Formats: sequence, C-alpha cells, structure tokens
Amino acid sequence: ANWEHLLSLKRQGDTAKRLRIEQDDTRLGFEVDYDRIIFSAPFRSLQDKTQVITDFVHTRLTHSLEVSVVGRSLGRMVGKKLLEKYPHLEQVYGYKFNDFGAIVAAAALAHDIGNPPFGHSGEKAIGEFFKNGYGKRYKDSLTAKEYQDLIKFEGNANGFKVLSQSKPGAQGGLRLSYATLGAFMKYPKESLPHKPSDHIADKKYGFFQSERALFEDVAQELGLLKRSTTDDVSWSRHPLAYLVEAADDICYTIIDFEDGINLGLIPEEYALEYMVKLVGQTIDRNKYNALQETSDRVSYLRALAIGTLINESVDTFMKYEEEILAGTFDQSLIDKSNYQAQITDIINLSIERIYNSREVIEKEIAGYEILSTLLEARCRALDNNDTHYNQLIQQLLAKSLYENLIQICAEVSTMTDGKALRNYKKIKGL
Amino acid sequence: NWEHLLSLKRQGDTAKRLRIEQDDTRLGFEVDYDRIIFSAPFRSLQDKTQVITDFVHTRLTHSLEVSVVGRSLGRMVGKKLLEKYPHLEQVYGYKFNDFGAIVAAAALAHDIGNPPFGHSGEKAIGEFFKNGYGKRYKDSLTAKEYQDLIKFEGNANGFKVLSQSKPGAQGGLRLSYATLGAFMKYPKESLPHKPSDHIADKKYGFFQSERALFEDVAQELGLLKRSTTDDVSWSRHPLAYLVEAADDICYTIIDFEDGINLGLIPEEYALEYMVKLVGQTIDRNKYNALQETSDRVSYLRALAIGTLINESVDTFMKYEEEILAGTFDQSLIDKSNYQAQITDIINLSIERIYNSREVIEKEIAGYEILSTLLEARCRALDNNDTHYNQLIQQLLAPNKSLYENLIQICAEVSTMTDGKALRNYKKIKGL
Amino acid sequence: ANWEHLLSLKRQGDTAKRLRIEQDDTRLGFEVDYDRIIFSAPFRSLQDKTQVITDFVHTRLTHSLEVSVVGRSLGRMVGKKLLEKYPHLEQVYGYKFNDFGAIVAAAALAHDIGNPPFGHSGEKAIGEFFKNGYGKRYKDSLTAKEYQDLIKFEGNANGFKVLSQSKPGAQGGLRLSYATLGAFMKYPKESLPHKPSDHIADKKYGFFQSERALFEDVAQELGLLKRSTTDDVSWSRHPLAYLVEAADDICYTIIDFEDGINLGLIPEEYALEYMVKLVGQTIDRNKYNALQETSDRVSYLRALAIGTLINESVDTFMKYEEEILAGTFDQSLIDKSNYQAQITDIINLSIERIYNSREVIEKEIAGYEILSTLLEARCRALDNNDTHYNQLIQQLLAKSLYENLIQICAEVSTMTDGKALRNYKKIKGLD
Ligand SMILES: [Mg+2]
Ligand SMILES: [Mg+2]
Ligand SMILES: [Mg+2]
Repeated sequence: ANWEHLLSLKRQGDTAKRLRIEQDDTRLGFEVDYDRIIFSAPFRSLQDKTQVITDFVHTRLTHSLEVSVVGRSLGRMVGKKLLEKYPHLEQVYGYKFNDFGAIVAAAALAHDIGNPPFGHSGEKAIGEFFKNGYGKRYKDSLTAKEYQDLIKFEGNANGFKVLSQSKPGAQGGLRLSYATLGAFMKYPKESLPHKPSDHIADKKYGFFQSERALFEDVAQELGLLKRSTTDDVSWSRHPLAYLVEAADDICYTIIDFEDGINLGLIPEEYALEYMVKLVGQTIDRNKYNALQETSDRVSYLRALAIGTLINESVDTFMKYEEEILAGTFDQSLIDKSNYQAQITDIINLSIERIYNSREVIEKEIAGYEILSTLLEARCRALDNNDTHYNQLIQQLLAKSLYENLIQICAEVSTMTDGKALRNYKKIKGL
Repeated sequence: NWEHLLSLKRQGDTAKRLRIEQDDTRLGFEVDYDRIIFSAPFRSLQDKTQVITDFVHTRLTHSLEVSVVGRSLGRMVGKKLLEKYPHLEQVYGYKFNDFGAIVAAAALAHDIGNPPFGHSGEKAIGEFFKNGYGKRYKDSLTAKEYQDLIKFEGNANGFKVLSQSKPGAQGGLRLSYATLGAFMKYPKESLPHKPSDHIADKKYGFFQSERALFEDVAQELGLLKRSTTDDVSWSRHPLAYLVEAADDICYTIIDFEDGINLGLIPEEYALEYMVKLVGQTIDRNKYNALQETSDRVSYLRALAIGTLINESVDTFMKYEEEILAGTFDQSLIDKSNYQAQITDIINLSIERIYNSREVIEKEIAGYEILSTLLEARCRALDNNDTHYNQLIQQLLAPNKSLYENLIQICAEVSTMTDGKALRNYKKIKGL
Repeated sequence: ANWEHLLSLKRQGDTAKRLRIEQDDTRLGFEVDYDRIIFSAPFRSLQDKTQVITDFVHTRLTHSLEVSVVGRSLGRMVGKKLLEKYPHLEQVYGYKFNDFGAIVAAAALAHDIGNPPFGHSGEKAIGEFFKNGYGKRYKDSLTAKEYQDLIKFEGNANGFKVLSQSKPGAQGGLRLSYATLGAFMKYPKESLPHKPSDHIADKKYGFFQSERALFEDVAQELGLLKRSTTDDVSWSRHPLAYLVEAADDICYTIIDFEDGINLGLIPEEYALEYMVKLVGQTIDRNKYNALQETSDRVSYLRALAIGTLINESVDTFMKYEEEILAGTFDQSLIDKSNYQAQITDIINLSIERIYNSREVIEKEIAGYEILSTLLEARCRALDNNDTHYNQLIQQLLAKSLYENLIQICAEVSTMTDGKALRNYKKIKGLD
C-alpha cells in the first residue's frame, strides 16, 4: 500500500482525478466531509438518540463530537510525523498535516451514525427477529451473505449505508472522500465468513451486500491490500482506521468512567485510584486539591488521561507504521498500551456498575419489544401490501426482496428513540 | 305515490295514521326528531370525535349541522312539491314543514350507528371476521349473514340502533316509516355486493336481523322493487336523495372549514377553492374586514352551503319524476354545476386531512382497539363458563342465535364512545 | 386426637422435644411466631399490596392485622374455656389461655401472605396460564398432582410455602411452631382429588407437592387424624384452624360491608337495616344518635357486630369441641351462626355492590394480562436460558422442572403491586 493512493480525494461518480495540489485550501475535500456530516439529517437525529443512560444530557451526539475532537488531534499528530517520514507526500503531492486530522475527525464524527437505538441490544433484537422471529421465513429466498446481513445486523455496516446511500437527486449519499470512507471502515469484510480469525478487523463486518460494489470501488481507488483467499471478499484496514478506532476506545473507556462517577453509579473514590497511573506525570495536585466539585475533579482527570492515551497511541502507530501499511498489524493500538491493566479495570468497573445496572437492563428489555414490533409491522406490510391496514402502516413508517429487507432494517435503525417509542405506541394504540 | 311515501306508521301499529287526523303540536315527523335528540345513542355522540380529535369537532355537531341543512332542503323541496301536487295538501293535509321534519330527523341520525375511527373502524371489524378470529364462524352462517360481518356497514348499524327491540322497549325509537325510508340510502341486503355502479348499490343499508323490519317499511311506503329474487332490494325513498345531499354538502364544505381552522389546510387556499361556489354572493369588502381566520372561513362556508342547497333543490325538482320512478341513477350532487370544484375540495381534504400523519396514527390505533374488543367479546361468547370470560361479560355486555349474538357484538362495539372503547381496551391489556 | 400434641412447640429440624412447662414465658414459642411474621419480608410487602378496592387506605396489611386481633380474642376465650374443660393441660403441662390466643393470632396474621395480587382472579390468572396459555406445554412433563398445583394454583398453599421455604442459610423458613402451622392449615389435603366431598375443609387444598413431605411432618407431630390412606393424603383439621377461619369470615363479612359504605358503593341507609339484629342487645342508642359522621356510626356498628359474632363463635366451638377433636364436624363455625340469614344478606350485597362493581372488574381483567405476561417471560427464559433476551429477563426478574415452575408461581405471587406493574411495563415497553 501507498499513502498517495490512501489519501484519495475521489468522490462517488467522479470521472477525473482530483489532485491534492489543485484543491482550494478554503474548500479542502477532507474538511468539507466534516461539514457535510455536521449538516446532515442523520447526524442531527443523534440529538434524540441516547447512550446507555437516559439522562437527557448524555447523547450519542456529544460522544460522536468528543470522539471527533480526539480523532482530529490524533490525525494531526500522526500526520505531522508521517510527513517527516515521507516528505514527498508534502513536497510533491501537496498534502499537509491538518489533512490527516480532517480525515480521522470526519470518520470519527460519523462512527455511530448508523447504530440502532438501545445499543448492542438493539442490534441483537434486529438479528433475533430474522434468526428466530417472523423474519426467519425469508431465509430460503436469500443468499447466505444476504441472510447473514440480517441475522447479524451490524450498526457499523449500516453507517456505511447511511453515509453513501443513493436516492433520486442524491447519488452517493453524502459523497464523502474515499480516504474518509476508508478511515471509516473498521471491518473491511462482508458478513461471511463469520469471525475467520481473532484479528480485530475480523470481529465484525463493515458493509452489507447492498454496499459491496461501492466499497469495492473505494478499496481499489485507495489501493487497500486484498486479504481473503476466496470469493468472500476482505481487505486489510486503511491505516487511518486505526486512529478512528483509538479515538473511540479512548473516549468510551475514560468518558464512560467519568459519566458513571458524575451519575453516582461509580463511587467517587474510584476515580483517583483507577487513573493515578494514567495521570501521574502530568497532574497538578495543588490544582486538583483546590477543585471543590466532584465533577470538576473527574473532568480534570479525564482530560489528563485522554492526553496521555492520545500521545501513547500516536507513538504506537508510528512504531508499527510499516506493519500497518502492509496489513500485518494484528491488534488495535490501545491493545499495545502500557496502561492495559488500568484500562481493563476501568472497563470492567463500567460494565458492572453502568452496563449491568438495573436501569440499563430495563431499557434494553423494552428496546427488544419496541424494535421487534416495528420490524414485524413493516415486514407484514411488505408481504401483504394490499390490505387497508398494511397501507396505513406504509404511510406511517415509510426493488429486490433483500433490498427491501435491508432498507427496512436501516430505517428502523436510524429512528430516534422518541420516534421508535411513539410509532410503537400507535401500533399498540396508546 | 307520495301519499304512501309520507307514511306516519310506527312499528306495531294495527290501524292507519291519517295525516289529516294528527295533532299539529304532536306531529309524528317532528316527534321523531325529538326522540332522537333525547336518545342515549345520539347523546353518546358527545364523546365521539371525527377523524381529527380537537375536542371541538364532534360527531354530535356534524350531525346537528347536517340536520339543519337537511331541514332547509326538505322545507324548500316540500313547498315546491305541494305546488306540483296540490292534492297532497288540500285532500291529505300535508304541509311543507312535514318534508323538512322527515329529512331533518333522518339526517340527524345518519352517523348514529357508525363505529369509531371512521372507515378504518368499519374495515377493522370486517377484517376480524374475514381473516381474524371471526373467520371460524363462516360455516355456521348463511352467505348473507357472514357478508354482514365481513363487510360490516355503519349505515346498516344505524338502522339497527334506531329500531332495535329490547325488553320494555319494542321497536327502538319507533320512528315514522317515512323517516326510516328517508334514512335508507342503500335499500338492499349485504348480498349481492355492488351489483351495479348505481349510487344505491355502492353499499347496503340493513343487516339480516333487520330484513323483516325493512320489508315492512318498504311495503308500507310502496317503494319500487329492484330485485325479484330472494336477494331483496328497492328503489330509494325520494327524500333519501335529500338526506344524502345534506351529508355530501356538509362533509365537503365543513371538512374544508375544519381543515383550515386546524392548520392542516393553508388559509391561502380558502378563496381559491371556494371562489366558484361563492363568487356571485360574497361581499368581498366584508370578507376583507373580518379579522379572524375562523370568521372568514365560516362566512365562505355559509355562502357555499347556501349555493349548494339552492342548486340541490332545483336538481331534485328537475329529476323528480325519474326519482319517483326509481330510474335516477346518481346522487343530486353528481349533477351539480360545481362538481369539478367539489371534487377539488374533497381531494384536497383527502390529501391534507384524511392522509395527515395524526389521522393515520389514530386509524392504526383504532384497528388494534377494535380488533381486541371483538376478540375479547367473541372468545367470551364461545366459552362463557371460564372466570375470565365471565368478567369480560360483566364489563362489556351486562344484562339468541349465533348470528344474532355476533351482530349484537358488532353493534355494541360500534356504538361505544371513544372514551369507553379506549379505556376498556386499556384494561383488557392492563394500561 | 389429643390437645397435648396439638399444642406442639416443635420447630422444623428440632432434635429434642420442647416442653411447655420449660419455656421462658418472656420468649414463648407461640408469641415469638407473631414477631417472626411481623418482621418478615413477605409480611412487610403487604404494605404495597392492595385489596379489591384501591383507595391506598384499604391494604391487605390492614386486613391481616385486624384478622389477627379478632383471632387473638377467639383463641383467648376458647383457650380459657378449654383449660376449664381439660384442667391437666395447665396443671401438668403448663399451658395458659394466652397460648391459644397466640397460636390463632399468628396463623390469622399470615393467612394472606401467599396470595397473588388481584384476589381470586389473580389465582385464576395463574391457573389459566398453565391450563390454556403458554404453560400448557408442560402438562406431559408433570405428574397429575404437580399439574393440578399449577392449573388450580392456590394462595393458601403458596402461603404455606412462604412460611416454610428452606433456602441456603435459612432452613425451615420463618420456623414457626407446629401448632401455628397446624392452625394455619384450613385445607389439610393435596391438590388431588379435587373436592372429594362438600366439607369446607375439602373445598380447596392447603399444600403444594413441593411442601407435602413437610406437612406430613407437621401432621405427624400434631397427631392430626388421617382422613384417607388412598395414597392421596389428607387429614382432619387442627381444631384451632376453625378459629382462624372464623376470624377471617367475621372480618371479611363485617369489614367489607363497612368499607363499601365509607366508599359510597353501599348507601349508608343499609347499615342499620342489615345489622340491627347483630348489634341490638349491646348497642347504646344514645351514643349512636349523637355520632355525627357516617364513618363513626358504621365503625361503631362494626365493633358491636364483630363482638357479637366473636362471642357466638366461641360458644359454637365449645358445643362442637369433641366432634372437632374427632374430625367429624363438617361445617364452619359461622355456618352454625344464628345470624346466618343476616350474614348472607350482608355478603350478597357486598358481592353485588363491591365485588361486581365496574372498578373491581376492571382491575381483575388487567391482572389477568399482567400475570400472564410475567409468567410467560419467566417460563420462556426457563426454556431457552441461552438467548440474550432471556438472560436480560433473568437479571431483571430472578432443580426439577416442577420445582422451577412452582417457584416461578410463588415469586410472581409475592411481588408487590409496584414491582409487578413496573416490571410488566418494562417487558412491554410502556413507561
Ligand atoms: Mg463510539
Ligand atoms: Mg356525515
Ligand atoms: Mg383474609
């Protein structure tokens, strides 16, 4: 692989090359990608989409924003070092350090844009509907990969669909730069085979069969290395996808901890105990001791721990840069961290006190009923579109059979929590 | 013969009632109106909304306004009929207000038997017996008995509500046969289904349980036969054309008025859609001086309804003999010089009101509510011994053949107020 | 049978006898039973468990307290008279009249501890679930008596399980005296055969198969008389169980009536008419006429009527004491009352005005849906414990197949109304 091609400014449908040296610096394709996501309806809808805890103040919008800020910093710091290592990228092709930050920031901003409501439970409810619920009746009319898309419905792949879906008058969706789409693709494989190895890039899949042809275009414009030895297609990650992943991992690990503490689920005394190693060399104890509010103290620790992990991730990336470029790096960047023990203790505490708290369990149980109900109504109307009731369902909630089912899943998944519950209540009469 | 069409007979009468022998302070046709006003089914329309639920758009007010428009149509046609057939007054004693009373009473009761949620409610009841739990009874019912259920009709349920016999109260409201005739827009049974494209064959007007009653009504009125087979059908009482025009006029103009007051229809469309109907009579300087939206559209509504009333009266008299002979194949409004404008109004209401998201949501919820109450009642009917089914009995139907039980369940579910249908549904589901 | 053995102080697991004369009277086994019930979690939970009416001021907790007070008087007066009849019980064995009050008071206090919410409809909802709902799939994997425990699930039998359930660290449950467990058992039989005779003691059953071995121990220690060795075990009632039953019958009859009057369902004018014979000989007419509030007048009549019925029950018990000791008394104490005519009229009106009131019917209909939903979720999670959904259900809501099913029924039954409604609403997605 080669950074000239990995940094492609191509947009869908382009007939001519886009030279980096010919970009208007006030209209740089990578920075335009950020703005197009910010102003898109799917991104705006994240305001009414909650994280694990429903407080009105912990939204999927804020997490996506904070992940993108951490990603911009990671891309900027790695970008400067890549241009020192590969100076022809600047001198000949015209690339600049902010370009790497723009790519990572845009891809990070949109990482959760396709996830269904209710978190991983939402994904499992959609899958269970097609594995064992009403939807399993379609198994014999779909390819193995088409059915695997449904029974293992993946929010990551739905995000790729959302970013690129074509509609009359809007071919290419948001038409993001191919480098940004490459940085977005954490799992560059189709739904089959399922988990062929223990590599992180193979734990899940990144595109539906409906988007296979699109990512094939992306994968070769970027010059990504083929990996699979079969008709089952798979590529090794765009190097910048490692930075998108590190930003999410850092923010999920540290900010969930901060949230659990501010919400009262995690006792405040655990903050210093679990983060002292991550913040020791940079913390100002007199500043810390002078802070009077709990929230101000843990946010201070949060900023210090994120700064530490950002710098360490940048160094880890450059240490393994050639292995990543060759598709031989077998781990995430955070897996190589010197703070793995502290990171694991933090994650396990968040699992026990937040993700397995009674309120979250209750929300996930209700999410199953809500999604299963919306999925059954749309699928029954698809099967019998002639009855008066199914026509009403058609107007309220809303090609080949597979295209209709994957579209139904994508639409149910991008519904706000408020719209999913409201439509659920009408289907039930409340 | 108009003399027979103006029958004052009430169900169970053993002797004739002559028009000339009536006390005019107690005229049978006017008593009919009063009996409807005080009836429990009519009062229940206070808690029944139309498709839009604003608390100030009830089926009660719609019914009132339809009866007012009907009285005017009947009065005006009545005066002209007594000019055409003077023996009706000089010999038989009929007066022009008699025709207004008959049309007014029948129009007042037009929506009395309709289920909640509009046409979706009728469709939900039908689907229950066609493809839901109720299909199990198909083989225990005649074709016409089953057709009553799978194509359950609010018009036919209204006839049942007006006439249903109960202990201590045989004959229901016991309205004059002229009023029941003016009420019957579809004087046929559920089968055969839509035998022609005649307006009177678009639906049916009585269930099998009321067939014998309407047979008595049609013979007394001297209605003309339309079938000579065991599938009975008759030509419409001429005054049923006026009941229908009152409904057509009010549904067209007042839905529009409501859509504008509710925000569903942009006010900027008001003049454009109504200009042909009000052009010659509108005082434009008065219209521009009115400061409230509700005042401007109620002025246009009054002008458009007055225009359509006057024209409908003239259409009725132009075709009176075809109507009296049962050869008129259309509605009065179908012959209107404003058919194109009426159609544009109705289509705009369909797009902006009936297909609005709030109306769609309510109809979807209605399907669940009604389907649930029907299944609860029908399972309780099939196994009345279980504790649960005894409670369902005490709750939904306190105090017969299989068909009579099923049609009664449909009639009772249909006449539930909005509040009681949703509340009972909530309990059977625990909300 | 013998009163020396019937008054056993044995607790589950004991290795040595407990002599009454050797008890510390500040720690008397029978009085300790009362305290153990008061402080137990199942008894505390009755604060959030409502009766038929839902006024927040009519709890199953208050009823249990008042029954235990009336039960203590019954036991005290019968105990004093029994020690007169059989003086050796005090002279040689050391028993005192308050011992009989304590036994009856503790058993009466715990009579409703195992009942599901929603009254007898609640028990019927659980049974219907296993008879015709999802639970019917287990029929062929259960013995006839195991399945009968489920389809005729009995709150009395669940109470016995609650008081005796052994769990790690707590063998014997609340570890109540065997005399108290004997007085608690109004139906000393298994679920099958169903109603072998018309005797009150055969109308229901008193222990599940899971607790059979245990009542066998209790019945053996108490010397209860065997009533069947047909492999279907049954015993004659502990004599004090008649007093526990009389306390519940007096309180339910008189206090349901008073509550209905205070709530408006029964017109106050019925109070004196139905109760004059029960209070006439002891009522102070001057006091009654001076009382100004309705609630004050009916509570005065209630105290008088309850006092009359307690004295009569004490006399009925002593008259039939030997027949009861011999297991040949075939009726309840209240069945022999001279006021049976007045008791019946009181009960019938309460049924008509309270138990068949629309509010109560509605609550019971919803209870069917709430209990069926909670039972189905638990049972699907039992059958497929591997799915992600069923593991979530397990973290939220929570041996042989039968032991798992009877435990699921016991846990759903002992839920407070608040957690049952909340968990049900979560399972259904409602707030
Ligand atoms: Mg994330
Ligand atoms: Mg109408
Ligand atoms: Mg009781």
